[PDB]
This record gives sequence, C-alpha cells and structure tokens, in this order.
Amino acid sequence: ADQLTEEQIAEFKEAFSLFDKDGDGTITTKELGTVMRSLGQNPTEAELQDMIIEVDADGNGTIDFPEFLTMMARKMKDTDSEEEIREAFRVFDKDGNGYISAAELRHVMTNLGEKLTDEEVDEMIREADIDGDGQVNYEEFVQMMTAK
Repeated sequence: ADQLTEEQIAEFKEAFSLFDKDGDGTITTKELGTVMRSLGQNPTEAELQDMIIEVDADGNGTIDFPEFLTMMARKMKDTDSEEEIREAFRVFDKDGNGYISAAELRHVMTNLGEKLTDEEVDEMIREADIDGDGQVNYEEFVQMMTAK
C-alpha cells in the first residue's frame, strides 16, 4: 500500500515470527508487548490490557498474525486531529530519522507561538531526549501534544 512499504512489513513479520514458536502464525496475548518492543516501541501495560480484551475476551491466550496486523491497521486509519499537527512537523525532519535536534524542536516551539518559559518547555524535552543521539523524538512529541 502507499501508507507503508513492504520493507516495513518485513520487520513487522520478523518481529512477530521471533515469538511464533509453534509456526502456526500465532503468538501469545502477553507476547504482544514483546513483539512491539522488538520493533523498538514500548506500549503501556494499561493499554496492553485493553488491547487483549478487544481480541481475546475469553482469555484463550493467543493472538494470530492477521489479528496483530489488523490491530496496527485500525490505528493507521486517518484522523483529522493528529494529522493536522503532523503536517507542520514534516518539514523539520530533514533526514526521515524520527528524531530531530533539540535546537530544531526549540525552533518549532518558537515558530508555533505562545512559547512558555524555557523551564516549562524543559519538562517535555526531558522525556523526549535520547542521550545516544543528542536528539529529541518529534513523532511521539506530536502525539503527546494531543494525548496523555
């Protein structure tokens, strides 16, 4: 599809297959968090609890591969609120890296207007900063502006 390349689907498949012990194309309900972690994202235990009910309310203990993909595909559907904010941010990630320099995030905060004092903005920078890169994430930052 145009929303994601088949190359990305490969990683979703490898991360899933890493826990598909039986080879039936399935993982356990609890292994869902581990598959997502293998893709580099760590979901909250609270949301994970509800994610399981929407697939296996009876508690059989498994989630299949097309269900795992359907869960992702459900969130991937267009929404007006998150996409509007993301539009402005797309021009700042020059490398397609997901992380941008804190100096560049600081520019966005200044350009957006109503910029709070540096100490108030630091609260958000602190959580987003990665010591290995010296960069702050921009993508989850956008979602943090509208959800918590």
